[PDB]
Amino acid sequence: MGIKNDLEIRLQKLQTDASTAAYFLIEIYNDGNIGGRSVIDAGTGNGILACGSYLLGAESVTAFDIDPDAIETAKRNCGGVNFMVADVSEISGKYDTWIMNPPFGSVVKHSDRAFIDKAFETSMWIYSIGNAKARDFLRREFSARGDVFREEKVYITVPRIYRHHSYDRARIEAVIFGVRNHSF
Amino acid sequence: MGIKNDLEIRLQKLQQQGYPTDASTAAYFLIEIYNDGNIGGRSVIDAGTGNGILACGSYLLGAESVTAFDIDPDAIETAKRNCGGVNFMVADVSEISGKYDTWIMNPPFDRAFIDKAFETSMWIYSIGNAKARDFLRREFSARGDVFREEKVYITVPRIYRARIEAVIFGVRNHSF
Repeated sequence: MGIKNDLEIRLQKLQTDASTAAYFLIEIYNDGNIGGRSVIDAGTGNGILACGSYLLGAESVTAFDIDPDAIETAKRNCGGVNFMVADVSEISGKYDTWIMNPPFGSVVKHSDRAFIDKAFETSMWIYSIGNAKARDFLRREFSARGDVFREEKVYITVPRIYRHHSYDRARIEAVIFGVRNHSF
Repeated sequence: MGIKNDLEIRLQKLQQQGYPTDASTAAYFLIEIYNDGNIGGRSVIDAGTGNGILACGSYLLGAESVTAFDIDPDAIETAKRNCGGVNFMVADVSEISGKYDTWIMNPPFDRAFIDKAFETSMWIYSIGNAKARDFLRREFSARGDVFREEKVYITVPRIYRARIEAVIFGVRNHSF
C-alpha cells in the first residue's frame, strides 16, 4: 500500500516513530538522495533512520552515535549498515547524503553547531528533522552554507502524561530541513 | 615489527576461493594510500574486489567506511566471510553511483571502471600489469593529476620467472 507504508512496516520490526521516520526518509528518497547513494546518519540512536536508508536501497550506509549501547542495539537491527561509536568531531569521510535528528531546541551549544559544521564539511545533501524551536537558528545556519530547498512543518504528538493542562495543544511542531551544500 | 609486515600476514590469512595481487604487494600498495592520507578515516570503494583483499586491507587500516563490489556472486560471498565489516555487494560497475573519498582497483588490463572512478571519487588508485601502463596513463592524465606511477613486481607462480612487472597509479581527480 505505497512505499511509505511498505517501508514503515519494515521499520516497525526494529527494536522519531516509524511513521514519521518513513515519511522523512521517503522525501529524501524521492529527492533522489538515498537510492544508489552513500549515506551517513549522524546521532543514529537505535539506528532507525540508518536502517531505513539501507532498506530504501542506499549504496552504502554509515551511522554513528556517541553511545555504545545505542550502537549495540542498532547493529542488531540492521547488520548491513556500517555502525560505529564516535563523537561527531571524529567523522572525516565523504558521503552523498547526511541525515540527522537534532534534539536541541532554543538553547544551542558547542555540540549543536558541531553537527552542522561537520555536515557541511562531509556531504553534498544535508537533511535534519527535529524540534521547531531551533527553526530560526537552523535556517540561518543552513542558508549561510547551502541552499535550503525544504523547511517543512510536521506535527509530533505530546503524550498527555507530559502535558500540563487539558486545553494545551496535543501536538508540538517539528521541522524538516533539506539543504544543498554550496561546497561540493 | 612493521605496519606493512603486520598487514601482510593478516591479508595472507584471507580465503582465496574466488594474476592475483599477492599479500605483500597488496599491503605495500595499501600502505602507500594510507600514508597519502586516503584510507584512514576515509570512505573507500574497492572496485572488482574479488576475494576482497584490498577492501579488507582498507578496513584493517582504519577506513571510516569501506564499500566493495564484484560481478561474481561467489567472490562476494567469500569476501563477506573474509571481513564482515566491509559493505560488499554484487554489482556491475555501471550500477555504481555513490560518492567516496577513495577509489581502488586492480584492472586485468577497460574505460568503464576508469570513467566510474572519476565520476565517484576524489582519489583514484590502480595496480595491475605494467603492459597497460601507457593506456592507463593516457586515460588518467586527462581527467586527473597523476601523482604516482610506480613500477613494482608481483610474486607469481612460475607455472604460467616468479615475478611480473606491475604499475601503481595514484591520481587526484580534477573534479571535486
